[PDB]
Amino acid sequence: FRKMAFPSGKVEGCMVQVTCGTTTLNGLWLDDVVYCPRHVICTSEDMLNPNYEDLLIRKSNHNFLVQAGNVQLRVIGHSMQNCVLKLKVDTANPKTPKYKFVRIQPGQTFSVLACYNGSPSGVYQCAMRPNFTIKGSFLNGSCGSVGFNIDYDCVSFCYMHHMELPTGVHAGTDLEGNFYGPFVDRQTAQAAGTDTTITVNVLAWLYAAVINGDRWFLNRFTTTLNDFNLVAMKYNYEPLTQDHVDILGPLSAQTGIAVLDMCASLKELLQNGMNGRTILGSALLEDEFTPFDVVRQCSG
Amino acid sequence: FRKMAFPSGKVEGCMVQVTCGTTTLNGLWLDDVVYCPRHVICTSEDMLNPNYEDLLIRKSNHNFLVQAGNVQLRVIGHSMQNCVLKLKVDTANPKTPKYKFVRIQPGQTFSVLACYNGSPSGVYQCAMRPNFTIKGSFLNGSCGSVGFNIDYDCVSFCYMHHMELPTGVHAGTDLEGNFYGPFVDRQTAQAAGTDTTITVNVLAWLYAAVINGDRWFLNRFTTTLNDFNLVAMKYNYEPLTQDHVDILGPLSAQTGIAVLDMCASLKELLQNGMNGRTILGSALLEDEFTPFDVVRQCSG
Ligand SMILES: *[C@H](O)[C@H](C[C@@H]1CCNC1=O)NC(=O)[C@H](CC(C)C)NC(=O)OCc1ccccc1
Ligand SMILES: *[C@H](O)[C@H](C[C@@H]1CCNC1=O)NC(=O)[C@H](CC(C)C)NC(=O)OCc1ccccc1
Repeated sequence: FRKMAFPSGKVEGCMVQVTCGTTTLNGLWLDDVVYCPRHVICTSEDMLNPNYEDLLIRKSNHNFLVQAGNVQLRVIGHSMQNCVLKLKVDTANPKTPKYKFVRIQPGQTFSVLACYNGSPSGVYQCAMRPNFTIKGSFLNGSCGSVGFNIDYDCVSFCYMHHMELPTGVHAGTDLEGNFYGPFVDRQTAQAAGTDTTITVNVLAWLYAAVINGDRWFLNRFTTTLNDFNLVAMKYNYEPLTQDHVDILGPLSAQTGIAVLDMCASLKELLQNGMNGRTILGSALLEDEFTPFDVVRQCSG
Repeated sequence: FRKMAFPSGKVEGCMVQVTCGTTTLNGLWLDDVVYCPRHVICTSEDMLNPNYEDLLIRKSNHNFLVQAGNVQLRVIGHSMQNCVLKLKVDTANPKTPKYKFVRIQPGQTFSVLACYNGSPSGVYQCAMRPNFTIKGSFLNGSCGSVGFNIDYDCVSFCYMHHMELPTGVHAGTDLEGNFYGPFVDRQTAQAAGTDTTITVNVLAWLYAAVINGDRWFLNRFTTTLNDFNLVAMKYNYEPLTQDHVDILGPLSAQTGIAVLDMCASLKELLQNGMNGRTILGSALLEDEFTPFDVVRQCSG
């Protein structure tokens, strides 16, 4: 059972290089609009305490160098929407896929196409942590790299990368420029909340495990929703609602294991640990597979 | 530190659907040639003990239904090269990337574009095990899905998926149709050798860990190449040669840690275990990152 990313093809043909002064980073070219982090306009000094309006006013269209591979793009318009810069260009992207912009909830997953100088380097699947960070692989220049889900032919862009934190975790925005979490595009010490495990994702993965013939963690015991949540809250697991239980229904019915019997299996792993054993070749409990990711991988 | 796959775009535009009788699977459309597993010609009954020459002789070009998205392709020629079928078609693939065919060594890594009915569903990074299997996510119809590395603009195709084994691991061929390992495209119980850990990959990942600020596993001790190998062979680790040490040189010089000091760190993890601790958020020792994968991710 592999952590699979979406095919990156449709997104690869939207990645452009954006330079403003010294600073270079990645932009997303959809229709006649390039989207990038607004901090492209900042010098290393500005990043400490920037007035973005004031900094942006000193910039004209011709200050923005947007390159797609070997072709230069002329900017005919620029605006700031929250923490993203929208550069209007002359040429609509011929490779623009059917797309929308979505703001995802904590615990949902997406594919990141990690880019450097408008050029894709690699793809991976990650989860939006309950504390609105991501544990990712982002070097300097990776900024403007985007997160996406693909439904049929439609790319849903959910994330654009802005910054790494002292923790080494990553913060960024939706494609409207609203940060996930309490974070600002400013170089100051910024605390992410205490992170919690995505309980509904872990259960989904225990169902994935059953389906793939790993059943050892299954026990005789059962439990209640309340009695479980009091174990969850102890072990910094996100509490389980009836919505979470209803979302797991397909997997419960597929394997013939009631959600609350699986919950009881989990308690004994949380209380007793793993005992040196593994589940789908993993010594830890995996929470970066949604119930939807598990069903889509198990049915293809 | 994420397990990153290559961007799949260039490979996505080469995936076609191939049907012969009832059996449907994926093909790779490069120039005027489609490549697929030869077992596309087998009925469920034939797969038990097939005479491929005899089965192929009963088939003519017009028996092979090759579809690319919504466009049908006429076959003007068919041949068997080892375990792959080469279908010559009228139309050269317009989306054919610069490509070559390579046979990789055990312990090397590649990206798999998992496909169903000629349509890409997802991408992941895996290693060719020392026993020439891969631990992958392949449902029925996934056959013909390909493994690849990307150097600059050049796709190097190394693997095509043929079969799952009783173990639940996966076997397949190079693009010339030669199986990795002792496996045959036949539905019989087939034993993979005892698998070993890719020692040079694990060391590369301990260097990745140091670079990313996780240094706890580092010890005062050192060791010798022989004294280490006698611990390696005990713990089913592939023995370490001077070639392996020379390949780790860049990472040794980058972090200022001699290979043999890292080897000594590893012994104490093999002998004492992990102690409930983690390294780059993993409770096990990771062997699916090559020294090349580590340097490319750490320099972008
Ligand atoms: C944008 O390219 C860059 C991405 C960083 C670089 C290291 N890892 C990343 O994810 N982001 C920034 O330069 C960003 C700028 C602020 C105005 C938001 N600051 C940032 O990431 O925090 C400082 C930092 C720099 C280098 C390593 C770790 C943290
Ligand atoms: C090709 O589409 C298919 C891929 C298998 C199906 C389950 N997981 C896979 O990787 N391969 C076969 O059907 C193959 C045919 C032989 C002639 C090589 N046999 C195979 O994979 O072994 C039997 C098997 C079937 C279903 C589940 C597990 C093993």
